Amino acid sequence: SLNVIKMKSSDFLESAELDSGGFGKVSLCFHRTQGLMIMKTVYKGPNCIEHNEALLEEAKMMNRLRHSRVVKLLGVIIEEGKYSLVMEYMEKGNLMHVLKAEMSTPLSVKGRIILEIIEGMCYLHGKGVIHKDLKPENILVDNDFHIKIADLGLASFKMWGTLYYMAPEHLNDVNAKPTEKSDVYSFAVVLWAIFANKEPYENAICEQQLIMCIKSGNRPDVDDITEYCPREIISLMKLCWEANPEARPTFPGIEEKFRPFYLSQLEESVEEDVKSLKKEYSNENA
Ligand SMILES: CC(C)(C)c1cc(NC(=O)Nc2ccc(-c3cccc4c(N)nccc34)cc2)no1
Ligand SMILES: [Mg+2]
Repeated sequence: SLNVIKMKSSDFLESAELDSGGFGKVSLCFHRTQGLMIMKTVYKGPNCIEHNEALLEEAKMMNRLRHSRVVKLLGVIIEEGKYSLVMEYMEKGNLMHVLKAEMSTPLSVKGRIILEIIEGMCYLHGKGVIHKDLKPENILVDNDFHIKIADLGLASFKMWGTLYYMAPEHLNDVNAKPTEKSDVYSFAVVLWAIFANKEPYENAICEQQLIMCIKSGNRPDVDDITEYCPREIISLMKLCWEANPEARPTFPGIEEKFRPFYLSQLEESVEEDVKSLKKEYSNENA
């Protein structure tokens, strides 16, 4: 079921190398006729057989989980046994990169982003896939400000998590097994980052303090959000990072709570807001 693309090295060039969340080479590439795309590839070296093996599994996984909120595998390139993943380029980069820009992302658009992450996670969880590393770097964003979930390091993790987003139960044990509720925890911090427009815990002095603090109940600083954040999203953020994972809702639970709030309060202004973002980017940059 894997789409093998016939594309030679002469068809495209690497415009830039991006940080690849592990063993991969990730490149923004330009095709002679088809334009920008992302390739993940293997470096030459003594580890090429296990990496190439990992890349193929990555390709199979992305392929069987095709979905509007999962990063899109366009296909695979096979040159003398060596795989390259080709993927559809999400032009605005990751979610933190969007959040940190000079142009503020408006509430309703933040609302939709959140709704789309929930849809992505219901799907993965419905498929029996625990993400294990949900964070803003793994949420990619397109020119219409729709999002898709990526997992830059998950091909590296299976061949063998990020501190700020990790459920306390997994700081506790290196042999704790991630669950759906671990992803829900991560999602809570992502919710906070979406409204804080930055990473949490800036005042942490050291890793060991941070770990001890979070295990004891500390969470990102709700008072350090300086934009308006609806009571409902604050309430949901606090529910999703409860200490007891049994106290955290499922992702279908989150959809049940959130979508009615989105549809009645936020959805109305999204198309207009996206229109002015699109204008305040192509004028303020280009
Ligand atoms: C199904 C599930 C979510 C569990 C999953 C995903 C996965 N593999 C990847 O997610 N691979 C991957 C995704 C994105 C990129 C990339 C990096 C930098 C920028 C990109 C940009 N601008 N657009 C597009 C892509 C980009 C590189 C590799 N394996 O399982
Ligand atoms: Mg080339």
